[PDB]
Amino acid sequence: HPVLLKSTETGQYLRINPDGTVDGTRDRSDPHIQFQISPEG
Amino acid sequence: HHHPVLLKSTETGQYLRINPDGTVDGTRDRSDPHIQFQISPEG
Amino acid sequence: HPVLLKSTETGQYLRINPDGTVDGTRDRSDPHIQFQISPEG
Repeated sequence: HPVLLKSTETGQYLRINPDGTVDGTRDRSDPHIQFQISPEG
Repeated sequence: HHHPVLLKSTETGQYLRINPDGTVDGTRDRSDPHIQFQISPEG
Repeated sequence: HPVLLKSTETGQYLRINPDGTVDGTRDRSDPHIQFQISPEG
């Protein structure tokens, strides 16, 4: 059950591209915007 | 009622920011509206 | 309470580097992949 990280002011989702670059996109269906958040411990 | 959150680097103290042009960087300006995030389930 | 933000599609963790740049990495040992999540208010 992944989560999305959305900029509240711009509507953009955080994306990590395969090449390691990070940017924003408004395509909610892009699988590269899905995250798992877990404790470091 | 909304519940915006901030995402802060433990190493550098910088908050994640998405800029209108789609670029992503970090800032220590806690008042920058661009550092506010909504986290929600994809489902 | 530090957390990791991992892309499900590529296995990369979000990172803010010493110089402030944001990228993805699979280096689990880099302390730069640790984040704190807090309420804006």
